[PDB]
Amino acid sequence: SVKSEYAEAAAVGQEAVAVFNTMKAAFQNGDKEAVAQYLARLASLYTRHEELLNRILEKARREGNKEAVTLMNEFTATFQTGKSIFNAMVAAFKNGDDDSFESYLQALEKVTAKGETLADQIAKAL
Ligand SMILES: FC(F)(F)c1ccc(OC2CCNCC2)nc1
Repeated sequence: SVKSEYAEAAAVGQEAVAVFNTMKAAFQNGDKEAVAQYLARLASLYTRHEELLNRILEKARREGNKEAVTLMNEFTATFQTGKSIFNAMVAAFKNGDDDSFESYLQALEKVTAKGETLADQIAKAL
């Protein structure tokens, strides 16, 4: 069901969180080789998450579930903000700009934190 597909998507999201918090430790420790690998892993987790979220939204639309569609439109919009910040973080790492990397890191944590009450609302609406 769309609800079990949302539980898979949620698990993928939490994996990226787990990996994101590990990457943050490695960055603070200056282990740049680890950071590079974690950033590649996060790219693959987000790209997967985003595809799943689109399939949930499209299914909610086909089912006529107007409340779930509303919430998923808002949630996917916030997802694209996090993805843009993530991409900027990756660029800062390539460029050797630790000041920007720290800044983006904190921004992505706040964007992710804000979007959590909505994430729980979607689970209940599907
Ligand atoms: F890269 C993401 F996976 F999106 C990512 C980035 C940050 C993040 O932060 C967690 C950890 C504390 N801030 C809010 C939730 N959770 C996920």
